[PDB]
Amino acid sequence: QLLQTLTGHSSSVTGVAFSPDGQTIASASDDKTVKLWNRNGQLLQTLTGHSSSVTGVAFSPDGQTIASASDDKTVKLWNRNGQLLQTLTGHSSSVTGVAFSPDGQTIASASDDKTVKLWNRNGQLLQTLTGHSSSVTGVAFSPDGQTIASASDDKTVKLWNRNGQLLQTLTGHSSSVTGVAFSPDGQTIASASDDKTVKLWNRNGQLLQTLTGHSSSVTGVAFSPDGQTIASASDDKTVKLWNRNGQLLQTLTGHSSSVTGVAFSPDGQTIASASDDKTVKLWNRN
Ligand SMILES: [Cl-]
Ligand SMILES: [Cl-]
Ligand SMILES: [Cl-]
Ligand SMILES: [Cl-]
Repeated sequence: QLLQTLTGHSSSVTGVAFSPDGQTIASASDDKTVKLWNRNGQLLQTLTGHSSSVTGVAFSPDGQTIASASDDKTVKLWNRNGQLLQTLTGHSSSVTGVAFSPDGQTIASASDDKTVKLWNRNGQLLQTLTGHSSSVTGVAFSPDGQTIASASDDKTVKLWNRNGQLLQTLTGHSSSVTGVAFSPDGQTIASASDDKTVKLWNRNGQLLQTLTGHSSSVTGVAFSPDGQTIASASDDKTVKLWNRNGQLLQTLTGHSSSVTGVAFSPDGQTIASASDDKTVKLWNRN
């Protein structure tokens, strides 16, 4: 059920994240800003500095660092006062996503330059993971931090260890993979794809399930904190909720354009969805 609509961005909203305490929402947007919101929907700050569209946003687990990915080829790190701390340069094309390791001391970035780059918390470039043959669209850490998952326009998910050694390539999607997520218990990987499906995989690389129902590209996927519910965002303007057995639970309609990402609150009580209609919408579990 729709709880709140966050209006303020002047262009498409490309991503959304909850602060670790769940009291602050961060939105990324094509208007070159990240915005920080409260639960009532009141805008708190606007983070300016990127020279192009912002494609993703993430909080460090301690809640003290905000990372933003941008088409200007950089990741920028900010404090909770909206002040710029650092700019991570190195990617040769647009940065499409960013994520913090579970211990918060390593940062992974995905780029259209076909690589994932691993960075220390304080900006040092650690590794460049090469293997994808097209743009990398998203990245995620396993909750034990021992594995990294990367989604790519080359239609695969790749699984890496923290040395940057490629462990698995997940093959099955018919078009670009747009996002990837680990289940909280780490046993399940979910992938979203332009082929209109979500696919569920085990860490041994085996296809478990294909979640069908969306009528356009699936742009993102997320696991509830308890691991029992899957949320999918789609260019068909909806968010869909599924169970671990692939059954469609319910469909969240309300956005007037494509939904670009989705996230659960840390406490599992709220779903946030970002849309090309320039808003973030907050939903309850019912
Ligand atoms: Cl726009
Ligand atoms: Cl490419
Ligand atoms: Cl870690
Ligand atoms: Cl939950």
